[PDB]
Amino acid sequence: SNAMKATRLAIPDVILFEPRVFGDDRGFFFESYNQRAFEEACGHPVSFVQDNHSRSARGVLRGLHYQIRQAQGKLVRATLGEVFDVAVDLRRGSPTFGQWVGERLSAENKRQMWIPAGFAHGFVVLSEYAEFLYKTTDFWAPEHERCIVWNDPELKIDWPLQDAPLLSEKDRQGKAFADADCFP
Amino acid sequence: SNAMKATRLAIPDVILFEPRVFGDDRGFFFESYNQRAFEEACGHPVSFVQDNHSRSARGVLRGLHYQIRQAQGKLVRATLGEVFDVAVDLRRGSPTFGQWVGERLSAENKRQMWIPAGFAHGFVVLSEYAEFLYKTTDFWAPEHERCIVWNDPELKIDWPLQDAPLLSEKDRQGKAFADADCFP
Repeated sequence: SNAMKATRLAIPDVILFEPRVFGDDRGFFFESYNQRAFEEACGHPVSFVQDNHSRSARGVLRGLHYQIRQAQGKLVRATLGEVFDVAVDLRRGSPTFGQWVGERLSAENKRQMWIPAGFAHGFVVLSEYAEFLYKTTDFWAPEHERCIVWNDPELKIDWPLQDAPLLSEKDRQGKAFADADCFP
Repeated sequence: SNAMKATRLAIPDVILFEPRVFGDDRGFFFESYNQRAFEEACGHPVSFVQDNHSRSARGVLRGLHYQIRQAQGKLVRATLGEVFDVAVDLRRGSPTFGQWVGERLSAENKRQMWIPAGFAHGFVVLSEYAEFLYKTTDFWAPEHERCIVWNDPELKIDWPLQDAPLLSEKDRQGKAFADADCFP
């Protein structure tokens, strides 16, 4: 809280974090995670069992991914370059079921998004390259991973792209939101 | 373990981790932390309450730091550039009390060091800039932070430097290892 600012997004359980920076670009220090500030913001204890690090080229779009079994919360940020990061609410009975929020996360702005279990997640690289880090509350389970296609016409996500994104074949084959199984 | 390799250093409780990379420099993914592989390696459960991110210029040397109260284990790695990272055993009765180990950690080699509670830690930046990330098991306590000076003649740490390092005044004033209070 002295370590950073937290802002609830339009889906209020999705939280945008922004660490306080001590120093400048010739030399700085910041807390990228503080369990006390985090658990204050989301309102419950959280354990992170797996951290991931990816590198992707401009226009690469990964998502929209979720797993129903071993449901994962994800705390995500960019340590190189810039992405547009999206969370989609897939929780049964949520008053924001089927809505999305998106934010630009970059190495410069140091912003982070907390995406609770029960959401789908995706991002697109806006810079020449982006390196993307995330802490997750359960282990990735490829046999349980589901996908909703990035350009679903009901979700109507406003991806800040001019050129068509670069997708894996699996993400190109993502389900329509109408057809997607969701969280109990 | 499929996620990465672990190597016990000359002080065997200091562990060098090296994640498996999927892909290449045009696009990759790796696990930077896996609780199952980590707890297998160090032999006990571990919770990380605080993550830090720093940026430092060539020749900057931070350390050698430890806190006796709120003793911290540190899992450290470099996401930009290259550092030489050092751990010094300060545990009462350790058969390696007063010994050190050091490793080059870089964004390219993706190596990490686990430095248990009871050790002092420092690093020097070898590249033009380095960004240094670490996960810690207790909160930083500036009122409890102790320092042993980097060039202590008993420790005889082989810093891979040609030019004199750039130190904060506090680190320049670090105690001699002979005079340092250590861990119960």
